[PDB]
Amino acid sequence: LEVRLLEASRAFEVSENGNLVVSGKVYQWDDPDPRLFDHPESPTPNPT
Amino acid sequence: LEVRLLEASRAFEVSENGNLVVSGKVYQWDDPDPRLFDHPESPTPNPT
Repeated sequence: LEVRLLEASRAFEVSENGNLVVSGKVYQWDDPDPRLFDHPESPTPNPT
Repeated sequence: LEVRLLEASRAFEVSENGNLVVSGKVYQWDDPDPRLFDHPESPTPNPT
């Protein structure tokens, strides 16, 4: 599996045998926010 | 100028000191046909 990164555009591409398999965008997280990982409000407040 | 290619995605970029400059898609023309380059009929005759 071959991985190529385009630093300028923050894009990546995984390829096998010259065939595209995965694509998207990846970049370093500049300022992590612990608030992000706080557990969200439960859809059902009280399963009980 | 630095140019990187992703044959799998047929995408390219041109970066300048780590700054994106140009982007898009480029690939070899599989089946050229001269009929594409025939001059389209002019909307205005312009006879004079």
